[PDB]
Amino acid sequence: GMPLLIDIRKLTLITRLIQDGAEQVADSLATLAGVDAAVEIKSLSFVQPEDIATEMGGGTIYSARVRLTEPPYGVFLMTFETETAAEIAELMTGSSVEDGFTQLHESALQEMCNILTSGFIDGIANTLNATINMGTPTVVQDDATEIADKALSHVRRDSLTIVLDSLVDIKESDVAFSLRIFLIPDPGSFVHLIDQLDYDTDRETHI
Amino acid sequence: GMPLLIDIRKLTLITRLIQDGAEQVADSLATLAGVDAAVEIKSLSFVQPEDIATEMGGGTIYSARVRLTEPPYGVFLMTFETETAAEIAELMTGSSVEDGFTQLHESALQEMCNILTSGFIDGIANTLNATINMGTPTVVQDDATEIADKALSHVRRDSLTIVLDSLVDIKESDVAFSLRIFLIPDPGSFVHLIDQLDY
Ligand SMILES: [Ca+2]
Ligand SMILES: [Ca+2]
Ligand SMILES: [Ca+2]
Repeated sequence: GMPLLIDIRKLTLITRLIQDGAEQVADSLATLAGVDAAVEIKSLSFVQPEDIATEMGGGTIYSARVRLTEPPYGVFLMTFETETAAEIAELMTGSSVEDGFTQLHESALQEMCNILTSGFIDGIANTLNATINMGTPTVVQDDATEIADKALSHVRRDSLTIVLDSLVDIKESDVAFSLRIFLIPDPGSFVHLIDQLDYDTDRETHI
Repeated sequence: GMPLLIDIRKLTLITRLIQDGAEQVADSLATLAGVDAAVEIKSLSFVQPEDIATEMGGGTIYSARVRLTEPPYGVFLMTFETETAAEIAELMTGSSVEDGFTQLHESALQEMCNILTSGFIDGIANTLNATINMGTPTVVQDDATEIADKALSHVRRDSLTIVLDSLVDIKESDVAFSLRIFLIPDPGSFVHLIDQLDY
């Protein structure tokens, strides 16, 4: 394949979709996890897929990847560092990680990734009035290089990568989660998706 | 209207250009102000010109703006809080604003806005091999609505606004300025320059 050219004025829709994703993340956190939070998500940068290792942080990173099996295809990678992993695990289990991460804790990390990821993708799907099916998440806990190596398996190298920084700020609490999200859609399918939203939005001038 | 087309893959060049802006701000702060700082881009977003007031936040804020009369044309607007303006003035003059934000402080802020603005614009311009002829930025303290209405005069409602959150973090110091930057290039002019760009 699909064409890769887009009108530059339509890039505002990327920002609109990201905010729609953040709003649904907040809604999912309340519905599924009983967590009441402000969720701020912002585009940090646009990078090439192979550059993602340098964008993650420097120790042991937790990551969950899903493949999109409907437009815009490609992959979606959620990552976070140890401080955030601890906050998630403690909040979602009512137990301390002081003595090491138990299975209750690791399972909470995986499920929290599923709530955050499906919330974000569902937000976008809602705005587009279309489903965006997601594959089974694959979890990798390791250094950046290894995460990137696994995450870029079967991914078009000339894709645009959108790097998002997200803060999940729990209300009436000092708990916060810091996440770094990598959107790696097929670039042609992504162009077409943005064009579709632009068409639907232009048509509101017919109402 | 003619389509103004960008290769979706070259959005990476927008990130790179903004980083060249940041780097030049940091070098110019050292050369022209004797201030040693890291200039970091916290976010890079896309909004319609009509929505910039909402990205500014409420009450009275400070703004530095300039309109280019050369390619890529358009408008550069920087907004920051009253408190940030005081921190800039104090860093530059070495005197607190607790006895007033004086004319000295105003001059020092102007000089800082001069450095930040030209640093950013010229960093981007050098990479794009564009030379830019422009006035010193107009610095004003006012409500976001007034600032937005002034910056948006002679700007097309369908242009792309690139909004950046930047942090100027002074080395060996806990002083840091949060600045929000709005770039509203002439979109025609901007797509032509991106289409010709490779590193
Ligand atoms: Ca809180
Ligand atoms: Ca349109
Ligand atoms: Ca510092």
